[PDB]
This record gives sequence, C-alpha cells and structure tokens, in this order.
Amino acid sequence: EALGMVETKGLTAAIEAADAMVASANVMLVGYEKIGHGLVTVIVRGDVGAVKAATDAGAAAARNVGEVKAVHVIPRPHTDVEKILP
Amino acid sequence: QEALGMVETKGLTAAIEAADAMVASANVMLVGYEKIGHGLVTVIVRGDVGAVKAATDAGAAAARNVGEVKAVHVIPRPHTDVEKILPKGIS
Amino acid sequence: QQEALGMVETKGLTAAIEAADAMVASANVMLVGYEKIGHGLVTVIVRGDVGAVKAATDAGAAAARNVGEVKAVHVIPRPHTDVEKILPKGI
Amino acid sequence: QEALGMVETKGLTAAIEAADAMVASANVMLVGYEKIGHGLVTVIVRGDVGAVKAATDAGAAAARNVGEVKAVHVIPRPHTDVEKIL
Amino acid sequence: QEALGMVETKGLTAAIEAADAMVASANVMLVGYEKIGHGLVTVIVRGDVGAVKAATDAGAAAARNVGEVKAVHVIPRPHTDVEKILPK
Amino acid sequence: EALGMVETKGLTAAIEAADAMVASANVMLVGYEKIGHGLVTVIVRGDVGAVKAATDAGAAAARNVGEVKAVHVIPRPHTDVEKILPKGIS
Ligand SMILES: [K+]
Repeated sequence: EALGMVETKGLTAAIEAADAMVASANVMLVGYEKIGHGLVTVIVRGDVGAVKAATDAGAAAARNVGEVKAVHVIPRPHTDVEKILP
Repeated sequence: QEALGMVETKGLTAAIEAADAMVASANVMLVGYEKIGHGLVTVIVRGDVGAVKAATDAGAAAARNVGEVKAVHVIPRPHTDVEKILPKGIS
Repeated sequence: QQEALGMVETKGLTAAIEAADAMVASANVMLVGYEKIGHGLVTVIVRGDVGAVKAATDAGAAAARNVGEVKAVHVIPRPHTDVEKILPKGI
Repeated sequence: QEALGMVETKGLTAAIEAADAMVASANVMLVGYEKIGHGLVTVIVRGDVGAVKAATDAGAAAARNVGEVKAVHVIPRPHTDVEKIL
Repeated sequence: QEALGMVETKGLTAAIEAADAMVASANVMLVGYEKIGHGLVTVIVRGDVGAVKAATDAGAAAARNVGEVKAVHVIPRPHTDVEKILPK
Repeated sequence: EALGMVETKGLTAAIEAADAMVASANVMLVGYEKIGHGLVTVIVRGDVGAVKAATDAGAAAARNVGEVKAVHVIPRPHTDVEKILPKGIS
C-alpha cells in the first residue's frame, strides 16, 4: 500500500484535507501528527492511484482554508517507515 | 454525521471568546480546543449543520475583536465518523 | 450578580503570576487557573461578578505590564449554569 | 504567607545557573522550574521576603552571565490563590 | 564500526521521506523520530559507517525535494552502547 | 558532582554534543531537555575536570553541526544535582 501526506499550516486546513481525502472509499485515514509551528500532517494509505488522487484533493481543499506546506506520495514505503507512523 | 465548526485563532484568549459566542449563539456542543504551536489555538464544535454554521459565524465575529482569527470553516457532513475525522485527545 | 470570566494573556510566566496575584487581591474574584499554549504564551483565568472581574483584569494587566509583556486582556460575561464549561480541560 | 521569588530566563542553562545561585543561601527553598515555550524557563523560590529578594537578585546576576534574563520579580505577600499555579 | 545517522527537517512530510529513502538506499535500521517543537523533526538510523553515510546522503537528497532540511549528520560510534546517547 | 550543559538550536547538534561529551571525558549523560524555540539542552555530570573538558568538546563539536546558544559548567552545585535539575530529565 502507498502512503500519502498532506501537511498544512493550521489544524482547520488539516481537518478539511482529511475529510476530502477519506471521502473516497478505498482511502484509509492513518491519522494526524502535530510537530509545532502550526504544522499538522494528515496521513493516509491505499492503492497508489487512490492515494495520488486523494492527496491532490486534500491539498486542493486545504489550500482554500489555510496554507499547504507539503504534499507527497510514497507509492511503495520501505517497511521500517511504519514505526514512525501513528 | 453531525457538522463540525472550527475557529482558529492566534492566542488562547481569542479562542475562548470564540467558544463562548459559538455555544451561546446556537445548539452546538463544544468538542474542545487544540493547540498546534506558533501560538495557534483551534476551537471545535459539533451539531446540526444550521446551528454549526450560525455558531461558527458568531465565533469568528466575536474573536476578531479580541485577537487574530486565522481560519474559519464548517464541514457540513463529515465523510468518516465525526470521532474518526477528529484528532485524538480533543474531546 | 451575573458571573464573568476574566483573562489576562502574557508572553512570559512571571508576568502571568503577577497578573494572577493582582487579580485575586480583591476578595471578589476567584482564580480559575493558568493555561499554556507554547510560544511563551500563558493565560490566567479568573471568575466572579462582572464588575469585579472587569476591575480585577484591569488591575492584573496593569501589574503584569510592569513585569513583562501583556498580549491580551478580556472579560466574558457568562450564563448562570456551567460558567466554566467553555474552558479548556486542565485549568 | 511566604514570599515568592521568580527569575525567568531565555534558556534552560541560564535558569539552572540562576537556580543554583538562589539555593546557595540556606533559608531559600527552590519550588521548581516551569517551561512555557519560546525558550523561556522560570525558576521559583520561596522564603522570607528579605531572603527571597537577595536570592532573586543573585539568581538574576548569575543567570545574565550565561544567557538572557527575561524577568525578575518578588511578591512579598502572595495571595493564597496563587499557590494553585505554582 | 557502528554509526548513528540523522536527518533533521522543518516539516514532518520531509522527515518521513528522509526516513523512507534512508532505509531504502542502504543497510541501515530506522531507530525512530524525535520532535522538539517549532516544526523540527529528527529521523535517526543505525548501521555500519559506510551504510549510514550512504543512507543519510540519500535521505537528505530526497527530503530536500519535499520540504526543508535543517541538518544532516553522521556519528561514528563505539562498539558497545551505540544508542546510549539518544534521547528516551 | 559537577554539572555540564550545552544548549543548541536543533536536536542534531545536541546529539553530536552529547557524543563528543561522553567520548572526550569521564562524564555521564543526564538527559536532554526541550524548552521551545527549537532549543535543546544537553546535560552531563561528572568530576569538574571531566565536565569542563566534556562541555568544551561538546560545544566545539556541536558548532560544526548547528548553532550553540549556551555552554556552561557548574563545578559545585549547592544543593545535590538531583535537587537543582528539572523533574524528568534523568
Ligand atoms: K486538482
């Protein structure tokens, strides 16, 4: 499964990002992470294509509410990565 | 399936003012506050969409007289469960 | 005889402690507690009759300003039941 | 009852130096440290008004050679609600 | 000889990309991530010095295409207790 | 026992300081403390001579990785080191 991230400045934009992403059935919300400086990351998993479309939609929705700081898809995460994940 | 309303401010004082106006202005329940650093605080309420829209408008308007409002937003119908789309530890 | 919440928000803890002590000096106001949101921002919260809370928060802000930086000062008149209900969990 | 003294520094290293200088005289009690972010750390002591005045003078004097002093303050007669934030 | 490798970013997405690139590019183990606030995130790996050097270079390069890298560093370490210096 | 401190902007510089500190002298790592603004304080303990040598080395090493904000040695803490240290570091 692929990993998708949308990172915003502001939690309100992050929640909007999350809601837009989980709107399609084959995308799973992994969780939120806060790292300070107002930066909040929403993490999802699913088929690569679904995650690409999802993160694009999440960034698109979020940018109307607040600031998008990063948008990224990892099609094939290496397995150790699952330890830093929520 | 209940709507979510959010007001995000710089500073806690403006957030508490938002919260007070939000729950005073409509039939909404205060979900909680979240702090995300850089002095930013998000106030979250839930209820029927009409109440949440009215509450959030009220919250944003009141807060601006107290501090800086950074974001204002309503999600009328969350796709996932309301407890699912929210960050842990808020309620 | 309607209750109010009064807030003084400072950058720096010493100024907040000074605000709290100055506010509770009048036998008419109760200290609810302090809240931290990071970035050096500290909010001191009191409750009591509205008039008392206005005078208290004025006095608290004035005292705090001689010690450090005040970022916000605000009074919220509140409903009879559940006056502290809008407050963040942990104060 | 007892006086309250505070030395607030930018940096933990300076607060610890402040703390060590304050507890050097025997009738001064270290209440503790508080962190509020932005690098700000407050050292809080208690004792007789005079001991606390001399203690906070000394703590600030020591701290300022290590980092920046942001606040130095004595409350000779704290109202007894204040013991809640401490 | 054992070594600790670190990539420190402003932003989490860049850190996750660094972590993934590091364990993909060399024979290193992900120890974990640390947050210190202010948006600063440190990803830490472990392995032999050569591998860690390759991993952190690759991790830093990948992270820079996603967000901001603040520091990249390799610490060669003693035989025993290599992780002892790490935060809890 | 003496206390040594190196305070940096960034965790990477702090961990580098910690490594140089323990490698350069007979000092024990007490822990790390984060105080906001990206600031991290690394604290060690040992005899004054070791702590002095360690903190100098730690500061020098950290400066190659990031910015050092404070470097300080307390040869003789008045109260035992456990009393002046913040709760949660050790
Ligand atoms: K699009």
